[PDB]
Amino acid sequence: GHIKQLLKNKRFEVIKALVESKKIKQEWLEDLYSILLKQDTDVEITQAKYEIIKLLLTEKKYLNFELLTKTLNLDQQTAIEIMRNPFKEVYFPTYNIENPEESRLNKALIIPLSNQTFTLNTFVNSQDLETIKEATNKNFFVIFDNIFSGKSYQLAVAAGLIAKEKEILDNVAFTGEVSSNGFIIPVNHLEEKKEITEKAKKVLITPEDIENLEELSFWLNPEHLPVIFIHINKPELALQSLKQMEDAIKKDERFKYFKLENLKKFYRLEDQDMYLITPSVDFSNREELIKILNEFREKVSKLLTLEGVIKDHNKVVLNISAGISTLALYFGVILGNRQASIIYHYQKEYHKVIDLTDNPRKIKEKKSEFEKISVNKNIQDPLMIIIYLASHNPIEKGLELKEKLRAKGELIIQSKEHQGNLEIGDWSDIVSEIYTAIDDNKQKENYMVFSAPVAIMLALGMALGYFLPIKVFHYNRDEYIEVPIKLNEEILRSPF
Repeated sequence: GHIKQLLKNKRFEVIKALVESKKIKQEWLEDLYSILLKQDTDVEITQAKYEIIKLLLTEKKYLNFELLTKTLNLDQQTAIEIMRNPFKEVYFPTYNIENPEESRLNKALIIPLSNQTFTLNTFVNSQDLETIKEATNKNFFVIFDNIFSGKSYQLAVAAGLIAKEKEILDNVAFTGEVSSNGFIIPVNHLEEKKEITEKAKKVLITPEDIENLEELSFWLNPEHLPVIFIHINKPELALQSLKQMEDAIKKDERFKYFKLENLKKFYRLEDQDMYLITPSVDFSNREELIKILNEFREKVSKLLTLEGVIKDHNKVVLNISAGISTLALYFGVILGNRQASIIYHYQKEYHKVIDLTDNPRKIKEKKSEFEKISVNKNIQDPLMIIIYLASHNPIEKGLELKEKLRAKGELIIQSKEHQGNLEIGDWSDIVSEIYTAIDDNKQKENYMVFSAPVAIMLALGMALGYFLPIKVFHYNRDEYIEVPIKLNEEILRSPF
């Protein structure tokens, strides 16, 4: 036949190019399958094998069990799994010291199997694949698109076996060896491999980033992937604050493997994707505020979708804090109360105060008897809401604003058996009781001032939503000024 004639003349490049054209007759298949058994004596044979396999897996009209079982001597079940199980392609760079011109970012094609591990590349040591099998507890088939020395591919192959989605493997390469117990073993020429990988517009993961497969699975197969959004006032504290948020996240046993640099590499985030800096906010300027809220919308949207790599949005945990309580209220309204999130209160460091990962409704759940707050009220239609949960006592200026606005009603909320600054702890019950007092007493029109930690007003905004007719007044050092965005405006509708 045609392939048989091309074979007798060892024109493997012509066979590969013809396979890449996907114009193959069925009478050619038997001779094409026989290529897979030939010795990998030169790179053109190995690359022909790779394209032949990739053709069979992507155009399954060429996938044939007779040839798989009769030519490759595969048992039936291994044959069946080759043609049904989805494959994963992973990238790994190699550096040749003698011939640096043949250094390359290579590919490994991996298919999970039940009870057999093998490769079609004759230059590969079988014991090196058994190590991957033991570390992952998974049998597999693997084939490579290049001839190379060493076993620095083991991390990439382990990644292809562990990753549930292929999207995370499109932009990330790996170098490193794997031990039988799943530990990542150092490799050489990390700097040359880094250049090779970035020339191909990918990011390289090395043994200096990942220590074992459990850590790798934390990023490739996340159950609760932590992302960060912090609002801050000073730009010179941006990077340091991200590190402090990283410190607080790592104190959680569920996130002991979290590293800022690994979140950035695996999910293609930069520092600015995780912060919002406002050096000075004029809360009387509507267009200036809308600009900030638009940036918050764009940043949180990227953090919760992550370019589609994450399929279930419930697997992402938003670790969030802010630096102005008035702004945090509007952030909370837009963020909504259906996202897995953890709210932190900053005081020398980031303190977890409200964990919404198990139940995002807990900041909205009403209780018959207030345990955390005291409520004094005289409910009339123009209702003034005053929240007193910090050292500054806003009640007097709030009642003076009430009389200036001709408001007839007042709802005064303050801490129960506590004075001034709230003790750091679980603040979810405080928020739910505030929400209960507002939801049970809200009127046709309402005004609201507040002296409360940033984390309290963030959660309160998430609880209230954009449903309530509340005009917010911001404390500008010495006086209350109306924020020119009503809490029920359509621009505050949560998109998440």
